[PDB]
This record gives sequence, C-alpha cells and structure tokens, in this order.
Amino acid sequence: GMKIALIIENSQAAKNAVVHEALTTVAEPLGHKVFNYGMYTAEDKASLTYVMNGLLAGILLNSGAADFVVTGCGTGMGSMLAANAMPGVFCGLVIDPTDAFLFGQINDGNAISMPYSKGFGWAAELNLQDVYRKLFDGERGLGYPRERAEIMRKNRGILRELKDASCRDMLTVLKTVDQDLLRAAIAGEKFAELFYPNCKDDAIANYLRSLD
Amino acid sequence: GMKIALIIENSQAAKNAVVHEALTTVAEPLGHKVFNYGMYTAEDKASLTYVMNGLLAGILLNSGAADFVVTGCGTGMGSMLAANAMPGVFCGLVIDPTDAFLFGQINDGNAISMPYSKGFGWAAELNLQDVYRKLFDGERGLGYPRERAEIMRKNRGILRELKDASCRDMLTVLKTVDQDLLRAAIAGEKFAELFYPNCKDDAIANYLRSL
Amino acid sequence: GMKIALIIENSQAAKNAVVHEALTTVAEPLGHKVFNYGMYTAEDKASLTYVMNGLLAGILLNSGAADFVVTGCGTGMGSMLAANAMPGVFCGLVIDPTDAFLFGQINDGNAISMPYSKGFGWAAELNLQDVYRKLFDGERGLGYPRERAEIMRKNRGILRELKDASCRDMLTVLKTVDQDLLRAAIAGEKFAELFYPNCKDDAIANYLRSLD
Amino acid sequence: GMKIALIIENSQAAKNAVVHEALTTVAEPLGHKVFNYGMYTAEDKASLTYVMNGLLAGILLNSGAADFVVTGCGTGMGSMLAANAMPGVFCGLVIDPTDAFLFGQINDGNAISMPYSKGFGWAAELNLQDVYRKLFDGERGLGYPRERAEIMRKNRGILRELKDASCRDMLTVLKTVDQDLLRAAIAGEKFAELFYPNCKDDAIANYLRSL
Repeated sequence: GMKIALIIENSQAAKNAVVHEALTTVAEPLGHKVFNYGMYTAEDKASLTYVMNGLLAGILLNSGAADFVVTGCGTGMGSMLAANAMPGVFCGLVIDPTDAFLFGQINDGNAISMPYSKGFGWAAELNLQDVYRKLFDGERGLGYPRERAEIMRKNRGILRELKDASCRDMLTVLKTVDQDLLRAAIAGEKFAELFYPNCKDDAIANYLRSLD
Repeated sequence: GMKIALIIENSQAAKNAVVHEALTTVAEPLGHKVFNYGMYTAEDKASLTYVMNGLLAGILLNSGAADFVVTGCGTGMGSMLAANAMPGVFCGLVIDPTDAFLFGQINDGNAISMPYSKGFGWAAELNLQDVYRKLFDGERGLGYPRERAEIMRKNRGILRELKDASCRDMLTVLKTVDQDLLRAAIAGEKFAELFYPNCKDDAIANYLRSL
Repeated sequence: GMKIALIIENSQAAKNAVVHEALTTVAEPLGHKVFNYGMYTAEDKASLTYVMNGLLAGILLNSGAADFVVTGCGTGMGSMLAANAMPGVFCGLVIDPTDAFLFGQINDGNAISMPYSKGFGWAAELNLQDVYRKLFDGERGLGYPRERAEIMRKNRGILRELKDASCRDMLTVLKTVDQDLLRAAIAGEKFAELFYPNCKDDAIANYLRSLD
Repeated sequence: GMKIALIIENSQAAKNAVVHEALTTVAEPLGHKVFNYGMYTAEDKASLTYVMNGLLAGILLNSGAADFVVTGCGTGMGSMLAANAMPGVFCGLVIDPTDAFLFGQINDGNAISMPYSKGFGWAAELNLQDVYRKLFDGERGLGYPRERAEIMRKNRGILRELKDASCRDMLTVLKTVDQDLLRAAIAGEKFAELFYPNCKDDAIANYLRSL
C-alpha cells in the first residue's frame, strides 16, 4: 500500500476532479491511499503554479507524507522540471501505458507528471486509468527485461548518488527557497489535514509549522 | 548561432550516426554548430551510461561549451532524470514536433532527451528532423497559449531560482561526485578537442585537466 | 494547384473554423484552393453526420469538384470508414506529420480523416498545419523506404483495380443510396456555390440538381 | 468467443511470430480462437502484399470463416485501404489502447490494421497486447461518450446501408477481381486447412475450390 499524492496547478485546476476520479478508481481497489492536495477548482483561494507543484512534491516525498506523487500541467513539462529540481525526487514524464510500465520497471521513480491539455480530449481519462494500472499494480524496478534488471538496478543507484551530490537536503532547501513561494505551495485548505499526520520527518513538519 | 552537443549512451550507440546526421542536416543550415560527443559506435572504448550522459550534459551546459544538449536512451527517461539532476540544466523529454514546439515556447530549456528505441522505426529519423526544426529555428520563450506568455516567462524565472536554491554549483558537483564516474563521462576519444576550445569557465576546464 | 475540400460533421462543427484556418494558412500559399463545405458552426440547420461526410467526399472526388478531401470526427474513424466505402476514394487516417508524409509517399490517397476530439488539445491546431505541410507540398508517391518505391507504385495500381472490381460507380451509388441521406449530405447552404462550378461530371451535376 | 484471423504481408513477415504471440496470449484465455493465415516468415513461397491482405480479409469475414481480422503493414495504411475496399468489411487503423476501445465501442468494426514498423520499436509488443485486451474483452458498440450512444448505433446502420449500395457482394467481387491476385491471396500453405472447415458460405467455398 502506498500513499499517493495528487497535485494540480492553476492552468489545469478544472481537471482536478476528473483526474482524482481516475486515480481513486484504480488505486483504491489496489489497496493504496490517495491524497488530493488540490487545486480542487480554478476558484481556489490557494492557487498553485507548476513550480509550486515541484516544491510540494519535494516536501511530500522527502517527509514521507507521500510515497508517490502524481502531477502535471498542460504538457506536464513544467511540473516535471520543478519536481526533478528537488532532492530525492525522480519524476517521469509519462504519456502512454508502455511509458508507465517501463518507467516503473526501469527507472522506478517516485513521481510522474502527465499532460492534461496537450493530447487531452475524448477519453483521455481512460488512458489515465490504463497508466495508473501499469504503475500501481505489481512490483516495481524488477527491470525490463528482468534479465537486464541488473545493470538497471545498479545505474539507478549511481543516479541517486550523483543526485545526492548535486542537491541539498530538503530541509536546507525549505530554509533557502523564496518563502512566499513556500507559503503558497502549502496554502491549500486541506494541506495541514493531509500532511502533518503523515509526515515522518519532524524537522520538516516543525519548519513548515514555524511559518505560522 | 548555437553550439549543440550530442551525447548517446551505450544502449543506443549504434544509432549515433543516424541521430547525428538528422541533427546536422537541420542545424547547420540554420547556422548552428553541432558537437558530437559520442558514443559513436557500440564498440567505443569509452563507453557511456545514461547517468554519465546527464553528468556530461551538466559539464557542457554550465561551462558554456554547449548552448544546448541533445541526448536520450531507449526511452529517454534515464538521461532526462540524470540531466535534470544537474545544476543549470532543464531537460525536456520530447516526442513529437508539437512537444518540441511547446517545450521551446513554454519552458525554453537547454536540453532534450528523446527515445531512440521505443517508437523508433520507419521514418523515425524524419521525426527527429521535424523536432529539430521546431527547436532550432525561431525565437524561444514566447509562450503558448499566448495569453499565458507573461505568467510563463515569470514562472521560468522562479523555477531557475528554485533550482539555484536546491542544486549546488557545477564546480562543486565535479569535485564531490564519484571521480571514476566523472573520468568515464569525459573519456571520449574527442572530448578534449570538442570541449576545451569552447569552454568559457576556466575553473571547470582546469579542474577536469587536473584529473 | 489542387482543389481541397473540407468537411466537418456535427460532433465537431464547433471546430470547423479552427481546422479551416489551419488549412488555408498552409494550402493557399502553396497555390491550392480550399473549399469549406461546412459544417460551419454547431448552429447549422443543415447538419452532417460522419456517414454523410463520406458520401459527400465521394461526390466531390468522383465529380472532380475536389482533388483532395480533408475530413474527420471525434476520432476520425467514422469518416474514414464512410469515405472508404466510396468508389475512387482512398482516405487515410492521419495523426502526426510522419504519418502524413508516409501516406503521401506510400499510398498517395485523395483524402484524409483526422481526430478533432481524441488527442485534440493545446497546439492541436499547429499539428494540423504540420500535417498539411507534408501532404500538400512536394511530389507524392516517390515511396518510403525508397528501395520499395516500385513495389509501392505497383501496389497502388493493383489496389485501384481491386476497388474498381468491388465498388459501383458514383452515379449508380447516388441513384441507389438512401435519398434522404444524400439530400442532407448536399443540403449545405454553400454546396451549390462551391460544387457546380467545379464539377466536371455533368451526369452527377444533373442527378443532384434534380433532387432539389 | 470469436474466430480471429491474423494476416501479415511481406514487408513485415519477419514479425508475424511476435504478433501471433501477443494475440494468442491475450485472446485465447478470453475464449477466442486465433487463426494465423501468415505470412509466417519472410521466406514463405506464398507471399502476400497489403492488397491481398484486404482481399483475404473480405473472404474470411464475408464467408464467416472469421469473425474478426487482425492485419497491418509498415504503417497499416495499405492493409486498411484494401480491407475497406471490400464489402462487409469495416477495418480500423488502431494505434493505442484508447483507439482500440473507442473503435470497439463507437464503430464496432470487424477488422483492425496496425503499424508493425512505424512506431514499432522496442516494447511495441506490449502495446499490441494492451490493444487486444481492449478489443476482445467485453461487449461492443455500447458507445462513447455513452451520451451519443443511440446516435452511434443508428449511424453504424446507416453506414452499413450506404456501403451496401456502394459495394458489390463478395462472390461477385471474387469473380471479377484479377484472378492471379486472388489465387496468390489464398496460396498460403494452411489456407485450406483453416478456411474450409470454417467457411459458412458454400458458394464462396465452391468458387475458391473451382480455382
């Protein structure tokens, strides 16, 4: 069972319900728990940009409040970039079910960003489900092909070490980032309710509270 | 014009020639210069993994030896992840020409990673040309939809600040990363010839020289 | 130059303006003439279904009133199936520019059907232009892969003979098709204006005229 | 279930085994029967062109020897065009699993043609299965969006009538097509074996034997 967090920015806010619905439909019966961090509607007082999506993703993943993050934007590129700017975050840009499958088996990342405008029309919510089914059902990182799973597992490790060298720890990032950006990123009405009970890292929880 | 660098890892080395040709076919007539960092063939003594492609991309972009990097792997995911792990690197995963277009206009990043196995069959080399045409011709960062242009321009800025806060400077990364991984990343037969005459950061050049 | 006809059915009528603009932007500078047969708006009294799209394509191509037809629907599948049920119509289902390029070089058909809902989001209208550029600029049927160029040229010919064996001439079709379907197909407010002056086949012009 | 026929032309004959495997893997457990009419390899004596794929599809479908036909070519366009030239054949060009789903639900055709070269790279066989699961599991033509359901069902009928008007009966077609084309279409080593015991139209069976 995974704690899966959903984060949606203002350009695509009106699509949050649909996406949340696809996600709960697939992940809940699989024994996971879905947390909708919003935006819930385009009229939310607490508005998010794709940059905040990435920052929030970093908070959730590093704190243990989420095991996996689902996000995106019009094309999904913005949110991908922002998320990958964060320590400990490995965010794929996933389009189809094969992409999802391979992402899960080869890269075994902890976030995905998808397009919710570009290529998103009739039945796009059905592709979302197909993708969720590839990601959240089954063991991840077994590699494809399972034989070649060795080189891949190794490389993933080397990547983590490389990123450990480039990126500062999340707490440091929280202390040094634009503080209005940070406040905005966590300003959602349900944030406190969803986060604090699930946050395993006291220092992060303490810092964020300290903003009050 | 732009200095555009090509970097291919071992799983797709056999495709470096096809990718390079597509790339020079479009970029040269546009007045750009293409630097092929290899791998050139599956048999190259200096082999690259997708992690090294990312590391090498950070060296090239932060030193100024390249203005733009073209990379990838079977899916392009691995190189995307590694590249984006690096300071000052904003690497897109591009599939089709509309992806390319939007990347250029919304994100105005400095690298792209593409799949060279998945989806790669007939006329895939032509799609590559269509994508390069979108990327290397015209003004970037003008935004799409246009009504979202200012917001977008500002957000790119805010994103650069965010990453500046999260990532250490490239020179620091070089001194602190696995040193054998670094040596491997720059081991290419032609690395020196392509790199040093174009590097604008002496501290980086001199450090790599010291290895 | 070519005479290029645009046909849009009811589910996507709202998009006729966008498709029509992508089309003229590319085709006119290339020295082609574009004929918009509607639907122009979702508000048109003369409504078309995808079955009519195919029938009209047949009328236009066999009559010589058009040299190429651009149509579609939600997915483009309906209009494709309807277009291809007609004599002398070879309609491709095209998604991306490589598809378009390959269609022109291998099949050299006289119609295309494209999705106007599935996959149709941001910049979808730019992909349209990209596709048009591959279809309406340069020589057709030169083949890809180039080594199969003759084989491909022969096959197109054999295909034509096959369809000649299966399909009745357009005139016969017109005389035996559901007359209500046919009447609705040509009920468009601009049909006459666009058609008769370009129709090369008097027999077809005659037959339709008599239906008033 | 259904009797599902697989037809592969020469440009992609080397891929027949992989396709047959994706299809059996999915379709059989679902209670269907898969009939592989070849080509089996690039070296079959009896070679198929995309034009024959279409001709053969009409034979199988109209004779009731198959309920559904799976075919294709490099792009799938040729087999699609040829298949659709035939009476009683409604062949979609399917790329992805959503395409497949919508086809089954909106158009409820009896054949599909897919690309076995364009876009067919690494891991392409996984998508094949994804597509087949959409096609061969569940009821068809229930519409999507179901808010256009009845409309959709009405239109398919209208389309079948239109095509009845345009295309000649299959036996008339068999008597009037180039007879060498026809012979080559059914020259496959297992044709008789697969077709005859399943043909529900004696007049077609008789005519083909009359050859």
